[PDB]
Amino acid sequence: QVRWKIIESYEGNSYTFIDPTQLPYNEKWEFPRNNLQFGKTLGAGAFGKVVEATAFGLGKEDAVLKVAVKMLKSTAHADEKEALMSELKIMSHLGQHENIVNLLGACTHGGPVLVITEYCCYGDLLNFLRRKAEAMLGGRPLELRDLLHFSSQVAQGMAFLASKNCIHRDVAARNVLLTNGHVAKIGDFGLARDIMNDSNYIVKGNARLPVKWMAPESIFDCVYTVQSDVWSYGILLWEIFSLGLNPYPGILVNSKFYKLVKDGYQMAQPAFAPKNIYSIMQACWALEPTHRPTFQQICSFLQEQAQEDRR
Ligand SMILES: Cc1cccc(CN(C)c2ncnc3[nH]c(-c4ccc(CO)cc4)cc23)c1
Repeated sequence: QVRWKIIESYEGNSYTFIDPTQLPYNEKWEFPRNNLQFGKTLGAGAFGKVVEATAFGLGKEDAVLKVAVKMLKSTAHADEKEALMSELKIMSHLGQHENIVNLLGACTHGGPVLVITEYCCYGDLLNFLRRKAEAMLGGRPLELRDLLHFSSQVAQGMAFLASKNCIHRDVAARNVLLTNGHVAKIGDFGLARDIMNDSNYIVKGNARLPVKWMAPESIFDCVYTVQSDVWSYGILLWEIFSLGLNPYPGILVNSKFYKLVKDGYQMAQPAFAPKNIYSIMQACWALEPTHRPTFQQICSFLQEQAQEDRR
């Protein structure tokens, strides 16, 4: 599936004390439903939708501020309701981070469940990159430092998720939002996503899966770990440094594609990727999951590349 999920892991430095999806919910997040006014839809899919809203008296500082609200369609089945409560429980457990779309509140009584999160004013990274690529063909252009920042910001978010044993399962430039200062943030964006009508999501029987982004062990063996997410981050880095090309350009998803990937096929270096950045992608794409870098290793290598650019 493409929802965030806490996994049980002791390998290395992580320690699972509790799975927050196993327990009911923390009523500290409750917020008055009548103190939201809804605006336009930011996105929608099969069972859910996200709308921008103003929240009146949210948090200790009693601020008025613009937020995003996630909710199910009235047509949603119980399993969809459960999945939303699960996401709320995970987000209540993770704690805040600058590169996550943070939870701010929920409304879980007196009507349908609303999940209130930070609002990101610049929209998705992929469309941002594609507009900056388009501009080159006919304001200010991107620089290497901007692409390094985006890469670092996402890797810091992912390093945070990894430290809490949270797997993402849909890492892709389309699932990165940009907020004030064009800082990147990640979140579980499944509800905003029209997955059933998106050709990037391939039928795999029960499921619709972002196969071009997925580790071989995820595709073949239904294994889903942090190191699976590392593979996907490599695909994302390719998207960033290509200014938003579609992965595996012109290659159809089918049996030849699965065999390519299993046999060690890797996308070519993007035009705007330095060799050192391509080396991150190649490492993320190690066929053996244990030979891939950790998100912390990625973060600390990217921080060196950033210093070099600054010099
Ligand atoms: C990844 C993705 C893609 C589409 C919709 C969403 C909705 N969500 C969860 C959001 N969650 C939080 N903040 C948000 N800000 C926006 C947003 C979308 C477009 C634009 C116009 O450029 C601006 C903002 C979507 C959003 C998320």
